Amino acid sequence: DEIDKQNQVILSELCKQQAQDLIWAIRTLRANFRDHQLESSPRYDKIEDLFEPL
Amino acid sequence: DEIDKQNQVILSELCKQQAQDLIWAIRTLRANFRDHQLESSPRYDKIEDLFEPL
Repeated sequence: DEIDKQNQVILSELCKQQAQDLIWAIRTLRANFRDHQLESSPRYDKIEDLFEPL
Repeated sequence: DEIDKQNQVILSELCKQQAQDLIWAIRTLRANFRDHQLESSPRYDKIEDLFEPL
């Protein structure tokens, strides 16, 4: 109801989300992605190849 | 004042410290200590050699 007033409300919820330190984030990703691995069961059947280009 | 009753009070404060997941802790230490380094300024003199055996 009153759809046009929802652009502002959805905007107000998108603007609340927290900041991310990009230097901690990339140094953490780089360090923890160097070795650590997902295990070769059937649950993880194709997942490890989404994370190989990254 | 009333010193002997302080054994229990100091004991009650030591027993409140939080638990530490040892698998997250060691995998984090190992990963983030593989490359990352301290500066070679004058403040950080002789510090980096405390962290070489570790």
